[PDB]
Amino acid sequence: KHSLPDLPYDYGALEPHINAQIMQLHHSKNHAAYVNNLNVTEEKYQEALAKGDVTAQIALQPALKFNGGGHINHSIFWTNLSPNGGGEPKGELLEAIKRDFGSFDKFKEKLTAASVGVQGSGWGWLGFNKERGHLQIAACPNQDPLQGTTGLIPLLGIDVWEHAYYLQYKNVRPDYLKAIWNVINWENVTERYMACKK
Amino acid sequence: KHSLPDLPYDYGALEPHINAQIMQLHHSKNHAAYVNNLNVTEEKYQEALAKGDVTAQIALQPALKFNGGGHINHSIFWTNLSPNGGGEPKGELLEAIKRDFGSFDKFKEKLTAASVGVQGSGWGWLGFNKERGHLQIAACPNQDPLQGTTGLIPLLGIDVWEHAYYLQYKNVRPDYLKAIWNVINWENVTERYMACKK
Amino acid sequence: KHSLPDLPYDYGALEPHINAQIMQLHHSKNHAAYVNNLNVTEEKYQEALAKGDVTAQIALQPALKFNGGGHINHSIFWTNLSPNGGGEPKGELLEAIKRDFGSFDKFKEKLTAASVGVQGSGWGWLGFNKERGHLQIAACPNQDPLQGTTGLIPLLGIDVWEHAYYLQYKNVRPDYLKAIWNVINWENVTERYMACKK
Amino acid sequence: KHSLPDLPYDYGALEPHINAQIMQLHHSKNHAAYVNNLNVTEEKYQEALAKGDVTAQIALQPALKFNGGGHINHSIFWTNLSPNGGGEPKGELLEAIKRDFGSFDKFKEKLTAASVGVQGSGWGWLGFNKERGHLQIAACPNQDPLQGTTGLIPLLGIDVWEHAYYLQYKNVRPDYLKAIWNVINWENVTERYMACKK
Ligand SMILES: [Mn+2]
Ligand SMILES: [Mn+2]
Ligand SMILES: [Mn+2]
Ligand SMILES: [Mn+2]
Repeated sequence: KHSLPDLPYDYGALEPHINAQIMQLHHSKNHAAYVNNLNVTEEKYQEALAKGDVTAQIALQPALKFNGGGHINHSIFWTNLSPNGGGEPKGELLEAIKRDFGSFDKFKEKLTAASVGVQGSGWGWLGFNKERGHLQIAACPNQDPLQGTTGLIPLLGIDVWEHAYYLQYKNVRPDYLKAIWNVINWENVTERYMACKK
Repeated sequence: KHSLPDLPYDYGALEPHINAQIMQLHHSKNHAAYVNNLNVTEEKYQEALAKGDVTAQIALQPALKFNGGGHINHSIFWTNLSPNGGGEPKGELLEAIKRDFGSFDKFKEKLTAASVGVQGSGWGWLGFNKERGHLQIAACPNQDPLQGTTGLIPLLGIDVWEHAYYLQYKNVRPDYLKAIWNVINWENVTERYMACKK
Repeated sequence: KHSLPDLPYDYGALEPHINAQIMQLHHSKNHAAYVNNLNVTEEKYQEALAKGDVTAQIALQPALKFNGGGHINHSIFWTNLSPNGGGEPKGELLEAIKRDFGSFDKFKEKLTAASVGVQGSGWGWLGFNKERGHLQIAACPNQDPLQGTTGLIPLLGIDVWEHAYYLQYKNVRPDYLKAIWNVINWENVTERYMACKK
Repeated sequence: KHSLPDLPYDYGALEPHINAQIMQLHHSKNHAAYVNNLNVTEEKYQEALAKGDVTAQIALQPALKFNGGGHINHSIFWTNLSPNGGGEPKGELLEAIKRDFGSFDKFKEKLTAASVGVQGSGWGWLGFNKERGHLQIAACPNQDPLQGTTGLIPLLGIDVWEHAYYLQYKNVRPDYLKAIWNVINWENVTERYMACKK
């Protein structure tokens, strides 16, 4: 059913901002484990649902949210990065950022603060509030996906799990966040943003 | 396909301990609301599981645990009560209570304490730890079902949601728990216990 | 030492929207219990804080958030209602509602859904986002306070705990929600609103 | 005011099980960040507590549980490890384990599963249920302390945050777990255990 998507760039394409070892491991080991367990949990849920086992379906929720979210999160993350990214977004998105956060630098601080703030494992997200018609920064615990738990549309996600920066930046999460702005695929983020107004 | 089970006694069978209006509204309203929304959520889950929409499967979880657990919880509760109940259990159920909690009265206080202790909506439970082979008391938030969220198999449940006592005992929950001991179907919990030892 | 604030109107001043029985018990019993538990909890906290007992401090956390929250929430709640209430706000507040939700009728529908959506015990809130300079609807579980857990400034609160409406509306929360609009002290909300733009 | 307890052995005393860099960074940087943010948080809480600001008290909670728990957890953790440790405990502890888990090798699988099972950041714990006079295995999320959030008295803890192994064992948590059994200070646990039957 579910597959591990190919990275749209090589492992060391985000150097030095994100090394090739973090990239190789994060993709081929972490994301891959998510994709597998998701398939197995999804099939065990199918059997339970068809059998009317409500207890089982409920006992499988944690594994489904974790591995499902893990696959949703990482898939979006790969597309959010790029060796040709960085700088500031172009077009409407940069303008929407001006409205909702004041300026690009203010947006940068806020999302960096939401990411640095995650106590434990989690993600920092720039999303879109469909009901409201504006952008919205949000953080999520462990592998809880943005849309499935808040209804917000993911535009730019920054993984702040220790596995996404420890081998290189160690305990200095702030340095990791500062290095990632250099490899942000703004063309992708503007794609997802434009796809919302639809 | 799930259905609202009938009560093994009529609406005013638990007087004066639990009034007919409570019994009637609890079963015909709350429980009935749980079974329908559960069926709709499952059918909605089959549809998303068929399109591999992980986001949909996850945005459906709260409704499934809430309504599904609501259904599991109350179905057990109904059977746990009886117009011929009260007193104390017999045989090895009583012995497992003495061994695990010291005495019936100690067990009473413990389950009463756990039930009186839920802040907000919840359930106080007496379950069986199949792993360790013994009785264990637990408390659960809202409609979180004992087994699906904790692994313990439910034997005796006590609904401490305000809708299960307010119209009668108002804000004095400990008076409800004092009264509930009189209509406890120990025959049903004994059976529920014995099925764990098989 | 916290004190139970006096009601700014007679226990029956909100009829036939929220019967006098509910208002009497809700204030004199429910709200009273929190105030009292909070005073006992803070007292116990100053003791653990002094001894550097991090364990007791953390152990007292649920009790303080629950009781401290019950007091914060209801204190604001009583000030949100009025015998001379109902209708629609005007000027600065009605304006701000229109920009953030479109119309007053939409604002109502949105706060009504957020409040009805609460599974178990909780509240529906109209708050203000100081960082974003605009309004924002939010839902809080159990007695978790708006400002203390979401960081938003409380503007209008509507208690959806079952004790807040059950005796009059039974299990139909929507009716309670439709009725409560008739006693809203908009004069108070705008003042809370002005304090944010202050 | 709290302080970083001196490690009872040098950073490389747990090699090849736990490398010198993990130990180095873990104690001097991670555990250090906790004691400091705790001292900041407490001071701020005694401040807010003094004014009776229940909002600030509640808003400080996550930071207190997080940092206070981080200080409590790691302080204990350092004692649970020793270069001259490993093997099996003896006397009353081994018997307790045999009785409450079947055998030592069974206890290990159990404490290993709880630890491997935590999704995201957390800890696996072997504790003591003073209420039931027996050993109990619990898992705690993030820095949530055992006794403060569970009541169980801590006997042996296993940090399963990625920073506790990722630098060495990478994505494979099971390896860190197989290895940690080698440097476990079964003399310290026996002491903590004997302190429970006091
Ligand atoms: Mn990751
Ligand atoms: Mn109920
Ligand atoms: Mn209330
Ligand atoms: Mn650690």
